[PDB]
Amino acid sequence: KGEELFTGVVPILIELDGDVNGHKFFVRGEGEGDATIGKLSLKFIATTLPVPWPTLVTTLVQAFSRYPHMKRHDFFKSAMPEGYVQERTIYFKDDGTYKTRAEVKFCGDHLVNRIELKGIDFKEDGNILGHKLEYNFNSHKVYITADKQNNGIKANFTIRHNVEDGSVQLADHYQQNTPIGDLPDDHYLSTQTILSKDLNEKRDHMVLLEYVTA
Amino acid sequence: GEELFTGVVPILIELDGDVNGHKFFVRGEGEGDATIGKLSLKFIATTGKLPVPWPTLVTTLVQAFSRYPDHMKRHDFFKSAMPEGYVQERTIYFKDDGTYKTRAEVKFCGDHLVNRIELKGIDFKEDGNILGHKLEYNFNSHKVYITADKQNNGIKANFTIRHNVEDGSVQLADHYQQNTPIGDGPVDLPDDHYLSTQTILSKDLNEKRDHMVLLEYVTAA
Ligand code: NI
Repeated sequence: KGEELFTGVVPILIELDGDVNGHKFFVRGEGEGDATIGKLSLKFIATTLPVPWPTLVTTLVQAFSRYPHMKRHDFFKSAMPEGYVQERTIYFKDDGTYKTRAEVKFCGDHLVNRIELKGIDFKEDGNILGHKLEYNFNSHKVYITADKQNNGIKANFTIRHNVEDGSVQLADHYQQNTPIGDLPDDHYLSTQTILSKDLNEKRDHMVLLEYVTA
Repeated sequence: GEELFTGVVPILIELDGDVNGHKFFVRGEGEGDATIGKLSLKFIATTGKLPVPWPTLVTTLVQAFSRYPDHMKRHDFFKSAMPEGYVQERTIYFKDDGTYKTRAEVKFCGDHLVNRIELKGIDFKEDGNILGHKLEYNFNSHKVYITADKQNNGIKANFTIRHNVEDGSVQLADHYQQNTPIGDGPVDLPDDHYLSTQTILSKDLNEKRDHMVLLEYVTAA
């Protein structure tokens, strides 16, 4: 109950109302998802960035990860279509932190993820505000655990952003997800993500390809 | 239900349509402000290219965003139906051409207001104004006449859209509308009033896909 909504391809819409150190911004994303194979394809675009796109990549539909014998362990699919609240605190080392609250749910043929991001204490002209991050993304494993207290899931992981000079900028993620309406065992999502661009696009944008499997 | 439009709320529209067999899908997204009567939307055909001119889909693609003056607040059938929502049904007769049949469910889905629509266009003449794409990319000013429908605890609407044609004439589209609430509606059925509609159609320069961007102001009277 909830698996049938991901029988094949589903249209996605992402919305992010964000500000970092005061500089408000807005990003919209559209595209499609196929939970059956674990593929995502999206075209993000800043309609208002004071911040590099890759720091926004984790926070921008985990429901689409390919779960193999683990179908009921899928908190993300089973909370559908009521949805879940995903809350995160992202601390970037020796630099600022983002706070995000997002509501992921279904709305017609569409699956939607509403985000409000607020970023604070960022060093001016550090790796993030000085834009020293490479326009790319690496592969990571996120560890999902069960949370009996609020009938949901906790997650812990660290993102390794590659920096233009050759060093690395770490981003500690702390995550909590709880359902909107009406527990899975310790498992992992391994993520692979490509960031690119479209040739004839003068607007600020991100082209995103993801493969995530449980 | 008024409290749901205290300020700006995000909108999503879903349109599944086929005209004379030609299937399409339009998704729209944007923002609405009932306090000023403003709508700002960017629609997009995800099925590729529309077999139909954009202006003919404009009345079909959220009247809950129309600005009622304070003294008519209880007369706003659309807002009082929230968040349960209402069903909107229309029959559109185009003079010298086909007819649209539409059914939509307008309701809330989280912080969002969503308009889910399924349209069927039929008996449209090959080489007419519509399938022949002779319609100007713009939109005129109209008044929709709303009456109370005691029969189904809802409202009827009557109006005609005046479509400008590329060569210099106008193409008429008689609209027939009936709205019924999903839950408890308004505490009273509204008296005869009209919405004055004003609409701008434009394009985004950077967008190579088939799209339209819409700006609307609707106020009651
Ligand atoms: Ni359909």
